[PDB]
This record gives sequence, C-alpha cells and structure tokens, in this order.
Amino acid sequence: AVGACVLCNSQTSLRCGACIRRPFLCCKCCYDHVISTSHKLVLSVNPYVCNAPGCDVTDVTQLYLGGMSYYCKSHKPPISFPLCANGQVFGLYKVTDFNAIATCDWTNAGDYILANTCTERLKLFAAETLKATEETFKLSYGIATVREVLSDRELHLSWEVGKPRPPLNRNYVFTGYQIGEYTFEKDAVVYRGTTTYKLNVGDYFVLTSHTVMPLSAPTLVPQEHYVRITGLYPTLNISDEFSSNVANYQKVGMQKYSTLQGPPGTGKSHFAIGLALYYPSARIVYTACSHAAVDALCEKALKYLPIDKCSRIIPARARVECFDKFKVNSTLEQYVFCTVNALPETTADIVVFDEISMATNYDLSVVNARLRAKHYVYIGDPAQLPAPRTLLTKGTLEPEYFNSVCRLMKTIGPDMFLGTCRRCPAEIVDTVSALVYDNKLKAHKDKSAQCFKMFYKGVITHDVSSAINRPQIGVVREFLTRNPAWRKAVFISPYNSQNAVASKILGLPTQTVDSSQGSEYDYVIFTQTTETAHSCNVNRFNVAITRAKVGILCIMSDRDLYDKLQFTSLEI
Ligand SMILES: [Zn+2]
Ligand SMILES: [Zn+2]
Ligand SMILES: [Zn+2]
Repeated sequence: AVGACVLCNSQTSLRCGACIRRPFLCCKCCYDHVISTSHKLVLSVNPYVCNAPGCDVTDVTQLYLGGMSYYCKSHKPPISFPLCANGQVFGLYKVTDFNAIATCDWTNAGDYILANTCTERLKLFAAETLKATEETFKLSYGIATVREVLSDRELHLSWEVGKPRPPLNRNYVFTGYQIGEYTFEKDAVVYRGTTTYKLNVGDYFVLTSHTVMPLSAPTLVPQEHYVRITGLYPTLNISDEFSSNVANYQKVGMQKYSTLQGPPGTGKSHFAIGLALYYPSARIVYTACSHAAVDALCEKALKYLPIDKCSRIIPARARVECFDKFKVNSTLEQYVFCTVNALPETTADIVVFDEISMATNYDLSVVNARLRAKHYVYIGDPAQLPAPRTLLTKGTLEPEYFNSVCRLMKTIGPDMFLGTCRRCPAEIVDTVSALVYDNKLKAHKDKSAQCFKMFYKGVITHDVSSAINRPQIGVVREFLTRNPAWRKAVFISPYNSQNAVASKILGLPTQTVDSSQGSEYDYVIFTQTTETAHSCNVNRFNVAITRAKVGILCIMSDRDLYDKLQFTSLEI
C-alpha cells in the first residue's frame, strides 16, 4: 500500500485502520491523528498489531518495533523503539479538522460546515466518508416482504421486527426482489414500479446501497483567468434573443470556471442554451444531478440547437422516464445531455452544470473526474433547495455550506447574476427579492392582483412524521367553490402526506416544494401545513411561491413568513 497523505501529500505506507475510508497518513499526521482520536489501528503493508501469539494489542501508542516486528509493552524485546514518539509513527518515507471529519456521525450541521470550510483534499475525504456513512445507514432499515396485492397501483406490506421502518415517500427508492426499483406513497399504500410487474406476494423490497467510489478530482478545479477567449470561437452574427448575455458569454471564455446565480425565472436555461449559439463549433456537455434538470435543458435545446448534434445519455439501468426526442446514448454528439451519475469519460470545450444548489461536493468531484473541459459553467441559485442530507437531524445547513460553488456564490458573490425575474407577478418577486436576494431581484411582470395570503393554523395531524392539515385543505376547498378559475392550479405543500389528502379532497395535481423546483405553473395553491423549521425554511419558501406565473394562494401557519408575503390578505 504505497500512496500519498491526505493532509500533506507526503508519500507514506501508513493508512488509518479505524477510518471507514482508510486514508493514507504521513508519519507526522498519522501520529497527530491517533494521539487525538479513538482511532488507534494503523495499517502499512502489515497492521501495526502485536506479533506475540494470541496477543490482542492493536493500539499504536501501546506498541514498539522489536528488530523487524511489532510488539506491545508486555512482549517487546530489550532493543525496541516505540512506534509513537516525537510527534511521529514509524513508517516509510519519514489537522484538527481531519480528526473531526474522520470521527463525526454526520448527524449535526457543524459536520457539513467543516466538510466545506476545510482544504480541498479534506473536502474529498469528507464527501467520500459521508457518502460511505449514508450507504451503511441504509442497511440498518428493515426488509418489506409483500403480504398481499389489491390492484395495479395498491398493495399491503409486512415489515421486519427490531429494525426500524424507513419513511414512505418517493425520496427513498427500494429495489424489488430482481423485479426492478419501486417507490411508495401512504394500512392502504400506493405501490409504483420502475418496471411494470404483476405484484408477487412473498417478494421483498430492499434500499439498494451503491458502492461509494473514491474521489480523486477536486470539487472545483484551480481557477484560471485569461486575457482572451480560450479554445472557443464566438459568432458576430448572434441573434438579438441572446444579446443580453453576450458580455457574460465572453466572461465564460476568459476564465477556467464561472458561477451564475439565477433566481427563479431569470433565464438560466436560456443562458445555458445561448452559450452554444455564441460558441457554435464548441462541444458542450450539459449536466445536472436530476433527470428532470437534464430534461429541462433538453427542452430548451430542442427549440434553438440542431436536433442531430443532440444526444440524451440514459444509464443502461433506467429508473425514471426522461427525454425521448434526441438520439439516445450517442456519446460523441456535439451536445450531450446527461445526469452526473451517468457521465461517460470524455472531454469538452464547455461543461455546463445546472441546478448547482442540488449538487454535493461528491457530485462536483465526479464531474471533474469524468469530464476534462476548457471551460466549466456552474448554474444555479443558493437561495433554492439543496440536496437532502439524509443523516442530518440536528442543526440547519446554510446555503454557503451546500457545496464549494454555493460557498463561493454566498461569500465572494457569483461571477454572473440574472437580475430580472420574467416569470412571476410582481407581488411574488418583491417578496423573494427582500427575503433571499437582498433586494437585487427585479420584477419584469406587473402585479397580477391574483396573489393571496390567508393566516390559518388549522389542525396538525401526522402520518408518522409527515404532516397533514385538513382544515387548510378545507379552506382551499371553500376558496375553490368561489374562485373556479383556480380549478387549473397545482397544489403545493412541504409534505407528501398533506399532498395525498389534498389530491383526494381537491382533485388538483399535487407537488411537494422540493419536487416543484425548476417547474412553473399559472396558478399555485400552497398550504404551509406546519410551523416547523422544514416548512419555515426560507429557501423552500422562495421555491414554493416562485412556481407561479399568474396567481398564488398561500394558506400560512408562520406569522413571520405570512407578514413577509406582499400579497392581498383574504378572510374566512
Ligand atoms: Zn501529513
Ligand atoms: Zn482514523
Ligand atoms: Zn503483545
């Protein structure tokens, strides 16, 4: 085992045995690690364990080198040097933050704060460790064996005793048994297979744990500033449609990487596709974490870019329905649209990474490892929703801690900012501009006079932990009878269980705030449901109200966010 130290890069044979990722640690840092943490197992070619027969001493501080072997204080020969002395551990080729990443359980916010404020090699170590911990936690949950079938979209399940039950929402995807991946929604439950299969009684579902691979490439490559556009060739004949972004497309060619903060409806997809029309011969790889964000880029490319040079990359193990209008899996097309987890090993003139608030440092590193590009563009908004951190239960994660790109956008500011929201009525724009954008987001549309807010706490019931507020759905029902124009509205709430009750009572299409991100609707009916930290999250609130093009009805629980809404108040 010959490699480089994760804290100093000094070559060493040593690796920490108690670290779940086995990081290579140099003699000066390996000591600093074992002497300050519960981690005492050290691994070089042979473990630093006692060579005496039947001896169970593995702590490196209680061990010595006796000639060419290792022994504890009870078996060491007279001529034996301690392995731990003078700030070093004997190894070939002869920090507080590394200890904290190495030993935390990833349940606190301060753990993620650290995984983003540390050095670049420690950011990769933190993302490798966190992902390995997240996967092992999936194994702790119990197996759900099918006790019976009801119909084509409903079933009943038997859970494992002793092992806790994972929460039922489309977030947690099970693997059927190999009957394909399956999703559930709340003893009557709604079953949904990625593959159409006549539900087998006896078969079981298990949360499939992917193997965490090691990170090699940084989350952000080292920045390079140029005095000319590099490797890219602009057009002089550029349609007036994209004239607004000409100066920013040039900024893109005069830097190795660039950040774009685009509040909702400010033109991110337009900017991303227009960059292809500006550097017309440049091969562009369009990437995002979700299939929906890649599909949304495909919809904009279909309108402006030639359908022949466009390819949508679909992983052979297809899970959800995606874009069907490009030639599929043709890696060598000029315009390649693909999710981070399915990226092939290829090079590009430009790489566009959209919905950057949803990326983790693990995703950021994977992109830098599978794609070698002249220019990298990071598009998103740190005021929108981040990736769900499953293990995180204590504390709240601020935008500057979502990933490396968000960290930059929230501290030094973004390289480019789309300041005019063209989607929302002014009431909505004026609310989110003051809430999350320090009054720098401006309204293109006029006030629609179709933005209403109602202060109604109702009654909070729970479907395990996911909340329901029937009096809030009852208030929406009464409003709908008086304003039937709102019959075509999308119902939005922070909880899938609230959305299940509202789908049956109201008959409106349903969307959680988290699944609505990147989408727009003429009318939106939002019920806050609870007054929790989840439902009062300003990034989730910002996404919730910025889905509307024409009108919105907000039934609120929080007096703070109700007062911040610059909407017409209703009564009943
Ligand atoms: Zn070191
Ligand atoms: Zn360790
Ligand atoms: Zn011994």
